[PDB]
Amino acid sequence: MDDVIDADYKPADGSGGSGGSGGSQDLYATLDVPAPIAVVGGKVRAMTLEGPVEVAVPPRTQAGRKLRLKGKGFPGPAGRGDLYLEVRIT
Repeated sequence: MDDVIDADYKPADGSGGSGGSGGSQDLYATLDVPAPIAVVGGKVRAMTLEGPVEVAVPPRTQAGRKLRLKGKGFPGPAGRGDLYLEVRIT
């Protein structure tokens, strides 16, 4: 089932590594996405423990949406965790 709509990002000068050490594979964070960038579906820079990252916003996004960046959370050698972003239209 499509719970969260499928989302992705890229580390904008962010610094990962071969993790899998645990800590918190998943991270919970809140996303400032401007109203024009929500409707068109562009990218917005989210703050994480790894640093600044540019997250692909889906075309025609509403406030109160939820994103789960699967295999894109905390570092891991065979696969990464998830990054759960709560969409807020700015």
